[PDB]
Amino acid sequence: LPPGPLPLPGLGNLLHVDFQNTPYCFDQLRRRFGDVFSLQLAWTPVVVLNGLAAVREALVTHGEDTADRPPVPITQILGFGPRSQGVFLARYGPAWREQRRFSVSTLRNLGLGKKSLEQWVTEEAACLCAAFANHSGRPFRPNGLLDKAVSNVIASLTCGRRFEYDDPRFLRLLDLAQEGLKEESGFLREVLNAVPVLLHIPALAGKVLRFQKAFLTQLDELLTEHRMTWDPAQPPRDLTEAFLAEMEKAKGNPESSFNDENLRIVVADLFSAGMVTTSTTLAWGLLLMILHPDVQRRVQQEIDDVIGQVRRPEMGDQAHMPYTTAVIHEVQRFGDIVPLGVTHMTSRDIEVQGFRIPKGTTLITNLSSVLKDEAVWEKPFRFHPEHFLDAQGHFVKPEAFLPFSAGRRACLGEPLARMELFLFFTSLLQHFSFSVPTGQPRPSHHGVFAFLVSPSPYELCAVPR
Amino acid sequence: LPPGPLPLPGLGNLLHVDFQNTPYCFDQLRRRFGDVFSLQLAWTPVVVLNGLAAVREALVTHGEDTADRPPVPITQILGFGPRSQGVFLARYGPAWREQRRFSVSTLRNLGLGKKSLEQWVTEEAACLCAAFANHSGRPFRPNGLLDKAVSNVIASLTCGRRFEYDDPRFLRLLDLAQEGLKEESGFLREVLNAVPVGKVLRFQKAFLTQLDELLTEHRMTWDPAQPPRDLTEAFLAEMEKAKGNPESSFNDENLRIVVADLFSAGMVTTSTTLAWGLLLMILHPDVQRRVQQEIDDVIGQVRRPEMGDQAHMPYTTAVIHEVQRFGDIVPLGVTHMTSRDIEVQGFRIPKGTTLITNLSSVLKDEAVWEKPFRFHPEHFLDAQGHFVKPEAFLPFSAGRRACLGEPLARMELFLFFTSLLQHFSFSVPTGQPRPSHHGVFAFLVSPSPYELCAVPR
Ligand code: HEM
Ligand code: HEM
Ligand SMILES: CC1(C)SCCN(S(=O)(=O)c2ccc(Oc3ccncc3)cc2)[C@H]1C(=O)NO
Ligand SMILES: CC1(C)SCCN(S(=O)(=O)c2ccc(Oc3ccncc3)cc2)[C@H]1C(=O)NO
Ligand code: NI
Repeated sequence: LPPGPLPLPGLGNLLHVDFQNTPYCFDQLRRRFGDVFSLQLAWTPVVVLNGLAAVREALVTHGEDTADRPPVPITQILGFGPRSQGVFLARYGPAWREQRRFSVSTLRNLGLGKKSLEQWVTEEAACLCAAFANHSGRPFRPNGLLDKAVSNVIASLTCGRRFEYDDPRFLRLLDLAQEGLKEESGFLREVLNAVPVLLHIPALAGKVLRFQKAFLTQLDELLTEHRMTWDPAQPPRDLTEAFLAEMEKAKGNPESSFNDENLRIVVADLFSAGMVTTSTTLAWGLLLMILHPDVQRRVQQEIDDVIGQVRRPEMGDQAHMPYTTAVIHEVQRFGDIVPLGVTHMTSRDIEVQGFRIPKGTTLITNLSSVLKDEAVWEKPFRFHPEHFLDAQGHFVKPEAFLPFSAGRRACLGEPLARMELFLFFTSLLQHFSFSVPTGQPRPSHHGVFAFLVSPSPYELCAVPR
Repeated sequence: LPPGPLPLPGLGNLLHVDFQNTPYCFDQLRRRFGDVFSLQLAWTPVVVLNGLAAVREALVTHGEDTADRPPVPITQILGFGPRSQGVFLARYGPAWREQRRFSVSTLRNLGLGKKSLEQWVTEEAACLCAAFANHSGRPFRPNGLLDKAVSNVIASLTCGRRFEYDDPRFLRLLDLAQEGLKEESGFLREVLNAVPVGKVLRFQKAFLTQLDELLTEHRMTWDPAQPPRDLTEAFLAEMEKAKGNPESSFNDENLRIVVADLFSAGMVTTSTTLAWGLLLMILHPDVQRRVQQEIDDVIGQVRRPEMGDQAHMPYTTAVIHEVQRFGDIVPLGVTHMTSRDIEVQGFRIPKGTTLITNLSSVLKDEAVWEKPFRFHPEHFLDAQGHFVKPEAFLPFSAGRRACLGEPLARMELFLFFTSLLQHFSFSVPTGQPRPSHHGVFAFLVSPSPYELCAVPR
């Protein structure tokens, strides 16, 4: 029994909400109805969850009943079916359990811990440092490079190799990724996911997700290319391989989720994901570093103390670096990359902050409202690294810190992300000092929304130390 | 008190449920609200019933309160009135009782048992085998032939004659039937229907008027000084008597509808199942082989099949039953309506609520069959290997409204099916991709187009 806008007939609230700037409308509504309001976009019932309490209660307290995902019809066009749901949007069930366990364990096994992947990231972090350096003096937009660098890490783990920063196929992938991402929000997608005006209306059904489809077919190419060379006798060296060997081990039953339709989706899930997240965060990192050179200096120091200005950073350093760690965690809290997170759905009736949400209710965990809950952080809306430091000056991670959400569905890439961030971030400041272009206006801290929110375009100066 | 979408004043939920692919939206909804949800398509209240329990409960347990049918306005266009509702869509009442009892009894007497119809089917089964064979080597689409063959059985029992596979009028009838069938679905149907407002059933009308023609010539060849030779005659003999009785359903307007109900029905169902049968046999030659053997054991490769053989044939019987379960031809069955308030799986359904028995969810209930979405003949076999029919096997639904053609269908299937595999071995065309097992939805769901090779044994 949560309050609500009470939408007009037919389209419901489909119109009362601005889908090109959702974060905004949801706050304007949490202002009228507050924390736990509800809207009915078309036939679909919804319940937006604001503030730490309402989020932790649904995702953790009643986690066993909110681990499902609401069905997303318009994904038929990408080849999603019961026989293949990948992970990201797979419904709570065994096909999802299987792929979730495969993902977490396989990545871990591919060296996601110490010595291996950790140095695969420093190898790649080098190639990035150089590309940066190769732009001596002249200011520029780092977004693109970071994106390539980070994507090369997820490529290593999934496709078995890295790509040259000049490779056209690589850059096409990156572009399609950023464009398919944008198609994850927007009025169009919403309306087709409500009114079946998409069945036999190619004009509509075609244009939507035109990039997501274009992105997936670029991968199928990479996969078939990749699968052609797969030699069973060699233990798997990348996710694709590990998956194919499972498709073999599970030749037995047609019930297994290890099959050709799933392979592209699971691989696409992880590839795309590790390709447009950390990267965006690293853009927020660098921006906030030129917008706050004072904090950049402090971190740049801690690096020289423990790590030194000559040897590459190692995960084992984070332990001895409380400031670099708090800055990074703050970059994430303030960066607030996935505002409304990822839609969940109730498996049975639940109660949150008093109201009672019925089964089949789409849940929208507004992680921004947690990442910046007024009743939690000292200075919520300002960049305050001391948010992760106690009196003695030792790093401390607060509960409200949920950039990866929580529950059975919590981001399964957190491990990779933590490592990527710390290694690329420090390796960058270790060998660099960034600042705003000498004669340019101070860059905006406002972010652009497209499901994921990145730092409004900006340039910076990269000079060596 | 069943869970379900928010009902908006507007035009109700009637605006957001894919009617060109309904089986899909109802499962995407049973995934959100589960097994017993409800929608309000316009003014009308509806309650979809998923899974064996909810179905058996409404149709069997509270059968006395769910045997009616919701009114379907759009059918005024076809000549449906209280004086004539046929059977299929007839509202629970005397008019329906009379027609239903006439139907099952009359058909039974027209030989629907043994020796007679049974060999009228073998006779036609032959004509079929031939047309197949006359396509030596060259692969082809069996859909059309099967349709004509099975249609000739329903024609025999109701129009008293069979049709040449080349007859124009016959072929016209078949086409209209498959086109009118398509009209029993869609968006514009739900709309005009849930909002009575105009050239809509152009093909169902077209179908019925082709029959009126056939009905007219029939009265002419009918010799009333002889025991009924077929259904239509039997109906006219009933009418004659009903002269001067305003309460009888045996009247001119009902004659065409009753006849059309049975004719079109036995013309687009069994046929579709037989297409499912042949498909799953080229997609599973391994099972085709085993049945083809049981055939040569009991029946032999030369004498025509007889119903009396099903008893001694556990495998062919289980394959056929599984072809039906998996075939899953009438997914959402036929809408029923509550006569009074009842309760299903806890919730309370009000009087006047249209019921949608999702027979697919029964035919493929996760809590009943071993391997629900795979072709598993062993689904009707115990340890010993003797055929056994499970409760959840409800392709004909259940209750006072259960398909009144089940007897004819059982026979048609067994005899056409076995006679086909007996004198044939089907396979996918030598150099073509493996056929899809996904079916196309249009009220009834048929096997996505496909070709097969028919070579003799
Ligand atoms: C700093 C970077 C990242 C952030 C902030 C982020 C955060 C999130 C969040 C908030 C969710 C939704 C959780 C929910 O449904 O409640 C999610 C989903 C998930 N993330 Fe990430 N993510 C990042 C990195 C990545 C990376 C690098 C990968 C890939 C290896 C990835 C893999 C996934 C997957 C597969 C899911 C779906 C999990 C499931 O449904 O079970 N993410 N992420
Ligand atoms: C492949 C074979 C067939 C299948 C799967 C099938 C199935 C069904 C189903 C599911 C119903 C609706 C039951 C309900 O009220 O809930 C129905 C009813 C009906 N069927 Fe069939 N059918 C088939 C064969 C036939 C044949 C061969 C005839 C023709 C004599 C026919 C005549 C009827 C009639 C007249 C009804 C309406 C019965 C009533 O309202 O009392 N069906 N059928
Ligand atoms: C495999 C697909 C191409 S299928 C079509 C849509 N996308 S996408 O590239 O637009 C995308 C990328 C990231 C995302 O959000 C995430 C994921 C992980 N961590 C944090 C945020 C959502 C959607 C891919 C997808 O489903 N990925 O999950
Ligand atoms: C008499 C009518 C011409 S009135 C207009 C529509 N049709 S039709 O040819 O399109 C048709 C055929 C089969 C069907 O479904 C069945 C029947 C029996 N068993 C399982 C499924 C539904 C609709 C005729 C009709 O109502 N027949 O019942
Ligand atoms: Ni006659």
